[PDB]
Amino acid sequence: EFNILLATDSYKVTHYKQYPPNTSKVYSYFECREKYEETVFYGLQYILNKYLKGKVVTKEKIQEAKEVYREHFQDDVFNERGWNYILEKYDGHLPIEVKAVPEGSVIPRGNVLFTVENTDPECYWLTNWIETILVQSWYPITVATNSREQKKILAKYLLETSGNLDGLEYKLHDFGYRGVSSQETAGIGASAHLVNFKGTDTVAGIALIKKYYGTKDPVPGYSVPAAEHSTITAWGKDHEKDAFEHIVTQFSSVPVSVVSDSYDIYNACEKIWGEDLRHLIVSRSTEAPLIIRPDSGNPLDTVLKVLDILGKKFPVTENSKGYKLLPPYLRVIQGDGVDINTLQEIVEGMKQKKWSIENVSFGSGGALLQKLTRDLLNCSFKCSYVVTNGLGVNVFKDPVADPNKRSKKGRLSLHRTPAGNFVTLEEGKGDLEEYGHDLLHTVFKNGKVTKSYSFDEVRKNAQLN
Amino acid sequence: FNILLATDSYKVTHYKQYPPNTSKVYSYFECREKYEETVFYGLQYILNKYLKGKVVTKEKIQEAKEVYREHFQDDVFNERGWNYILEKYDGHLPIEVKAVPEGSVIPRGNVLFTVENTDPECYWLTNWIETILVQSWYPITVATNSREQKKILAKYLLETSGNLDGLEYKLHDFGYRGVSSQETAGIGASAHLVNFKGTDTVAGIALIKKYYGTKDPVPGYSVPAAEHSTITAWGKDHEKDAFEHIVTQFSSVPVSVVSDSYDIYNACEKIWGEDLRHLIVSRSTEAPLIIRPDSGNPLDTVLKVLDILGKKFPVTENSKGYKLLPPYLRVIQGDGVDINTLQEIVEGMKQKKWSIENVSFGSGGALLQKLTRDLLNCSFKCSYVVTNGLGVNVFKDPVADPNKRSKKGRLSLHRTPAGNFVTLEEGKGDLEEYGHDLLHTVFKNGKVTKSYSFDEVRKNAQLN
Ligand SMILES: NC(=O)c1ccc[n+]([C@@H]2O[C@H](COP(=O)(O)O)[C@@H](O)[C@H]2O)c1
Ligand SMILES: NC(=O)c1ccc[n+]([C@@H]2O[C@H](COP(=O)(O)O)[C@@H](O)[C@H]2O)c1
Repeated sequence: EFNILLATDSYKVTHYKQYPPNTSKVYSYFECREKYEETVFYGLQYILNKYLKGKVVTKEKIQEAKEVYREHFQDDVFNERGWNYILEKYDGHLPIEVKAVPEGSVIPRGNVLFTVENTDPECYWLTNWIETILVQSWYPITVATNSREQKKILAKYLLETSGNLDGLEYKLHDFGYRGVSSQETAGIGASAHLVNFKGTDTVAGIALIKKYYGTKDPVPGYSVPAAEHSTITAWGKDHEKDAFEHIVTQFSSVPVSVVSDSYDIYNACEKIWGEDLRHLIVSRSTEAPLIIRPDSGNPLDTVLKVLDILGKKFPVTENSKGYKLLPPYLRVIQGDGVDINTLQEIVEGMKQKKWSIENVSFGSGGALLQKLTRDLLNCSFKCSYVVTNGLGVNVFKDPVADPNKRSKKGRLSLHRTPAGNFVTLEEGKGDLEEYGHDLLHTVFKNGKVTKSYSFDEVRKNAQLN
Repeated sequence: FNILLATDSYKVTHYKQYPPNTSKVYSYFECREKYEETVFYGLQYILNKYLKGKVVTKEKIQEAKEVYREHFQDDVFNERGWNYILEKYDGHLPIEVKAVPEGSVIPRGNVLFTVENTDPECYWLTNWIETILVQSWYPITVATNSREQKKILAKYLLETSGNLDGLEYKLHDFGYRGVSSQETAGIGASAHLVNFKGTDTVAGIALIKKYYGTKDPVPGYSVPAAEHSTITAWGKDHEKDAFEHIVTQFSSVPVSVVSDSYDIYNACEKIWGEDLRHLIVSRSTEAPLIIRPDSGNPLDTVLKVLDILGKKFPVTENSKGYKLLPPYLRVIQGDGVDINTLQEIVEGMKQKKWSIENVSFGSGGALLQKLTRDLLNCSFKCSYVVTNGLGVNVFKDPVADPNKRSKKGRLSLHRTPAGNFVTLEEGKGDLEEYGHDLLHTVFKNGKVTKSYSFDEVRKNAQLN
C-alpha cells in the first residue's frame, strides 16, 4: 500500500527541527510564475482523493517510515512523535486546509492557484511536508494547458477555412500511451487532454475520470479502429494491397484509420487507395470514412503531397470559404511529428495551399503527454506566511541573481478586477474588501474533500473564448 | 489494474487485421541508431508488477467489454480471445520474452528483448502488450542518461583529484516533485540508483527492494538539508539566525543549507564566511557544511561562490595541482544541472583550477522528467510471423525515412571476435558462426523465469 509518510522529498523529514521555535502556522501557495499566458487549473482533485483524504496515517505506516528513514539517513531523524499525534488526535486524518480555484479554471500566469496551511498549531511542519505530493499537480495542469493552446490554433484555422468549428473536439488525438513514463502518468496525462478533446487511445484516462470526477456520458473519450505497422507489414511487402483491402473490408461500416507509410506513402495513396482499391473507398459512408495515416517524413511536406495526390484521384469540392475539400468518405490523420509548434506550421501551410483544415485531423503522443516539464509554466510552491510567537510574519524569497524567482508575501487571495481580469492580493490586503470575494474555495480540510467538480464542470470551465 | 485496459485503444481492433491463418507474431525492442550505448534496465519491474500470474478474470473481461463498447460505440472487443486464455491457462499469458541481462550496457541498434506468442490462437497477444512493455524506454533512458553523466563526473574527478573516491555520490536525485506522477518517481529514482547512491525520492528504494532486492545496507542515502521555506520562515533580517540554528541542530552530520534566498554571495562571504565562520571550521570531515546555491547562471555562480569561500577559508592545492576547500566545507549545485551544463560546469571549474572534489550536483526534472522515448529511439516492431505454417520475415521501410527501417526475421544477439556486439537477423543466429545468443528467456506463460538482484544490475552497468 501507499504510505504518505514515504511520499515526500527525503530532506523534508528533517525540516520540523529547522523552523523558528514556537511556530504555530506555515502557509504556502502554488502559482505558475510569470507563450502560455493562461493556465488550466486541473488535477488537484485527483491527488486530494487518491492520496490525501481519510485515514492516511496508521501505526504500521509510522513504523514502516521509522525503519526506512533510519537506514536512508543512517540515523533516527524521523519525526515519530509528530505523526503519532495526528494518529491519536485526528484518527490519522491530516489537519490541513487547502483552498483552490475551481478545477478547469483558466487563470493568467502569476496568480495564486491554491494554498495550503495547517489547522493545528502542533502540525506546523505538515504544510510543506506535502509540498512534493501537491506540486505534481503541475503535470495535469501543464498537459491540459498545452492541449488547450493547440485547440486554439486548430479552432482558429478550422473557423477560417470552413466557417465553423464542427468536430473541433476530435481534431487532436491522444497517441501518448507508450510514450509516457508510467501507467499512472498515462492516466493523469490522458485525462488532462480529455479536458479539451474527446479522442484518445490512452484508455487509462477514462477510468481516472470516472472514479475521480465523473461524467454524464458513460464515457468521456472515444476512438476508432486503426491499423499499425505490424498488421500491415505482417502480410509481406508485396501484399500491402491485400492488407489494405482486408482491413477496410473488416471495418466497412465504421471509420477506419490505416497507416499507409510502411514502404512508400505516396505509392500507397496514388496507386493502392487511388487506383487498385478506389472502388472500395468511394462506396463508403460519410459516417465511416477511410482515414489515411502517414507516419514519416517532414510533417507539412508529407501532408501537402498526400492531399495533392488524393485530390488528383478523388472528387474534390470547394467549400463556401473557398477551400478545397476531399469527399466525405475520405480523410487524413497526421500522427507523427506533431507538437504545438509544428501543428501551427501544418495548418498554416495547408491554408496557403487552400486546403480546408476539415481534411486533416491530428495525433500526438510523447510531445503531448511526456515532453513537458514543471518549468514550462514555472509551477512553484512557496511559503509566504507563518505565525511564530503568536505574530504573523510575511515571508518570501528573492534571489539576487534572479528576480523571476521572487515569491509573493503574506496571506493571499485571488480576485476579479472591474475590467474582468484577475489579481492576486498579497499581505492579506484581501481583507480590505476592495475587490469583491476571493475566488479560491476550500476544497480540503482536516482529512475531507469539502468541494469537488464533475468532469463536465471542468470542461465547461476550460472552454475557449 | 486490468491488463485488458492497458493498451493503446486501436490494438483492441488488431486481431482482425492480421493475415488469416497466422499462428505466430514475433516482435522485438531496440534503441535504434552521444548515447552510443544504453543501460537495459526496468523490464523486470514491468513483468512482475503487470504481466505475471493470473492477469485475466471473468470480471476483468466483462469490465473491458463494457468500457470498449462505449469507447468504440461498437463491440469490437475480442472477448472470445481473452476468454480462451482464461479457460486454457487460468488467466496466464501465453507469451515468451527473451532479453539481455538487466543492467547490460549495449550499443545502439541491437535487439534488447523479443516477444512471441506460445499458443497459435494468441497470435494477437504479442503486440497487445507492446504498449506496456514499450514503457521500459523510461527506466532505460533514465539509467542511460544518468550513466553518461557519471562518465563526465568520473573523467574530471580523476583528472583533478587523481582518484574516483565518492563518485557514486556526486549526482543527487532531486526529481520527486518534478516528475509527472508517484509511480514515475519510483521508477525513475530506481533507474538513477543503478549508477549513484544519493536520492531524495524514497519511493525508488521500495521499488528496488521489492522488484530486484539488494544485499545492501544502504541502497540509497540522503542527508539533512534546508529548503527556502525553512530559511525564509525566520524573516529576511534573520537569515543568519536560521543558518546558525540549522547547523547546530545538525552539528554532527553532513548538512546542506540553501543559501540563495536573498543574496547567495552575501551569505557565503559575510554570514558563512564571517559571522558564523566559527561554527563551520569546527565541524568534522564526516559532518561538513554543504553550501547550496540555487539560482543564477550555474557555472558563473559556482565559480564566484568558490572564489568567495577560497578567500574566507584555508585552501589547499592537491597533488594534481587543483585547489581544495577544507574538509568541513563543500558545495552542491542543485539548479540548472543537466547532461550539457554539467559538462560546462566541471570544465569551467577545471580551467579555474578547482578540484571537482569541491562540488557535487543535484538534478531534478532534467534527470527524471525532461526525457523522451526518441532520445534513444526506443522502438517495438514485428519482425517475423508464421502464416499458413510458413515463416515470413517482416519489417517496415518508409520511403521518407531510412532511419525508421526495422530488422527482419528472427533475431539473436552475439559478441563479436573483437569483443563487440552484433544482432543477427533472419534466423542466421542458427548458423552458429558466433557464440551463444546473449538474450535469455525471462518470461514464459505467466511465469518470470529469470531474475536479477539490484546488485547484479549495478555490476552489469558499471563504468569503463
Ligand atoms: N490509433 C493510432 O493510430 C495510434 C495510437 C497510438 C500510437 N500511434 C503511433 O505511435 C507513435 C508514437 O510516437 P510519438 O510518441 O512520437 O507520437 C506515432 O507514430 C503514432 O502515430 C498510433
Ligand atoms: N535536498 C535538497 O536540497 C533538495 C531535494 C529535492 C528538491 N530540491 C530542489 O527542488 C528543485 C527541483 O527543481 P528542478 O526539477 O528544476 O530540478 C531544485 O531547486 C532543487 O535544488 C532540493
